[PDB]
Amino acid sequence: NAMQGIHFRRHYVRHLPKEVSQNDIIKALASPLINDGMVVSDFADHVITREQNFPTGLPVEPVGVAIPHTDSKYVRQNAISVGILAEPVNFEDAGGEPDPVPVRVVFMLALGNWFDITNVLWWIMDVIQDEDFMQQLLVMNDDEIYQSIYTRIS
Amino acid sequence: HHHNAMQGIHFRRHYVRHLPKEVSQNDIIKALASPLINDGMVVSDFADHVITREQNFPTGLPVEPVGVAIPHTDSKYVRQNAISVGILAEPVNFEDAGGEPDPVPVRVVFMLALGNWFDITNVLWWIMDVIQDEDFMQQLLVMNDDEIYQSIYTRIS
Repeated sequence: NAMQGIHFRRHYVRHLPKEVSQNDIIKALASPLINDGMVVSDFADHVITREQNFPTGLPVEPVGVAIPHTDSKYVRQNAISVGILAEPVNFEDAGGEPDPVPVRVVFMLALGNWFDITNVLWWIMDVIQDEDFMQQLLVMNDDEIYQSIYTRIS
Repeated sequence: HHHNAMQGIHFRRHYVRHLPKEVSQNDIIKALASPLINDGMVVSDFADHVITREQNFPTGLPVEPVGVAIPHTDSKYVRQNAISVGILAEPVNFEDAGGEPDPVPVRVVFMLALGNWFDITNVLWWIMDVIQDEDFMQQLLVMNDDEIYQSIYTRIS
């Protein structure tokens, strides 16, 4: 059960300011995982290179989400890093639709085994479809978000 | 210039079938792998690998009222992207991908063959949309094979 084994720590949650670009976001959210040795040193650029060709924007209402990740060979330990954006930043639609997704919540995934992605996505679906959960993520502070996701993971 | 795996995926008419009541989880995986193996879309031992994955990383999804499974294995075992669909006569238990103790009573199986794991997000996003569409899913349990191919084919595009 990937969710039960995923590492999710207090310093894996952060709010990013309104200036951030998509690459800024990905880099900022990789930072904790890199420092914790969960992923390779250059993880952010592999996630960035993947995003531009295979985007990970999920058009969910009212709060758009993205789930950027890369190949399992770049992951040492399973983990999730969460960013809350001050203003929406467009990620391309994962479904191939032409209109961008105005993303406010980023779930960066670091999975050491691709057979785990099904458990993890299934779980992300449950969450991002929870309108009150997702809305509260836009008002909570880093502490509250950690406790809320941490509880949700179980 | 939008990469979109559902657009490219090969879903042919003989990649839809009903199965008889007597089938086991493994019979199902073999029955669904066959046409893909026959078409050279996957390696000859593709079914073995899907079975091996299922044992430790189950692919049952507890959607209601119609349970589903999405059996698949590593990209390295796939030559051409495809989906192979099975409609079961009676439910067959698959273990819950989410890890709950209760098995999923599956009636529809969507075998996935993806040559690049970066495409699984697009495909699973599509699948989650379909299997949570309660009326679409009820129709698959009454439609014939031609109708099902038609229905899923339209839905893919």
